[PDB]
Amino acid sequence: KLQDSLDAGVGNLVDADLAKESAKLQSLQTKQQLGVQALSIANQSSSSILSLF
Amino acid sequence: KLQDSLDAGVGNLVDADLAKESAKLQSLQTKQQLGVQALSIANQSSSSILSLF
Repeated sequence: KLQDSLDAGVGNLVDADLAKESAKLQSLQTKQQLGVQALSIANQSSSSILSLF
Repeated sequence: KLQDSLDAGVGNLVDADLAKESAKLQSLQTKQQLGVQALSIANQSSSSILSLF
């Protein structure tokens, strides 16, 4: 019983809760897609100058 | 007879009624699957934002 209690304590110390990761992962993939699109929009700033000349 | 009465009283104090557990177990299994499906539906809320960009 003491061995099982020590294993349960190690699991309480280190084990991740994957159910939270199931949402946070998809949120981060949506966030990286939005960040890539925002960087693609920011990259275009130099093109506006060409119209002026 | 006294020892038999004492053992019957201990059984009245601590023993479970397993016939009720036989229904509660199946109901809780169905409820657990339904909760897993509902949480899986809840995880997907971020995906709708990608359609707007």
